[PDB]
Amino acid sequence: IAEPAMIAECKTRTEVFEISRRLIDRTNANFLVWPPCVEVQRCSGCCNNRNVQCRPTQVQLRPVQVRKIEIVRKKPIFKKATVTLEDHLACKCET
Amino acid sequence: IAEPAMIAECKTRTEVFEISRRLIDRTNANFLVWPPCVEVQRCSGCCNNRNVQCRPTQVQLRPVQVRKIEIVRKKPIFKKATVTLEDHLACKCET
DNA sequence: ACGACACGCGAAGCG
DNA sequence: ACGACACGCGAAGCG
Ligand SMILES: [Mg+2]
Ligand SMILES: [Mg+2]
Ligand code: NA
Ligand code: NA
Repeated sequence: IAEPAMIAECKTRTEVFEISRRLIDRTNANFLVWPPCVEVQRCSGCCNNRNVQCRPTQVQLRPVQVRKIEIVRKKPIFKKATVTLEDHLACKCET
Repeated sequence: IAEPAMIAECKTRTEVFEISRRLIDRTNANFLVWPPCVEVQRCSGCCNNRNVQCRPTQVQLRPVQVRKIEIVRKKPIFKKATVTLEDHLACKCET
């Protein structure tokens, strides 16, 4: 049996977000962070036509604590950093 | 409160797949298809290090019936086409 | 490829 | 930036 294809509608789905070291610290390179990636909610899917794109209508800022190791003369200094994630809460087909 | 960040592990998640008109018919252009996009399952996420990538271990072929209109001298001929989707069923960090 | 259907919505049917 | 911890796993603690 071949089922009718169903449209991937415009809505929030779980996507993989890579945590940017650049945003943790832009002025020093001597560090590691964990974890490297987290789940976020993002608007995806396809609208009726190509005059409209699937865009977020409301977004939820979400801070998360990542583990950080600064390497100083080959020894680790343990720190914590806060990364502010953005979740999409709702989407509509737009413009 | 800032919760500990949790790793987006290597596993299957729902992704948006655009249905390729090219695969429906490579030798004629005078047609439309519906729907334009469907949900599929795909391996995503991040492994421990960069010597390994998150790859599928088993995949499930899934045929779906899409609606097709061939436009012939400005009139529509209704047809059905079968698109074979590929779902990822399982993933592991690899190579 | 230039936004049928008594209409509006979706070789459709219902109201 | 060159794959601590009595070890192995994960300024850790448990077995
Ligand atoms: Mg009637
Ligand atoms: Mg001990
Ligand atoms: Na009609
Ligand atoms: Na230890």
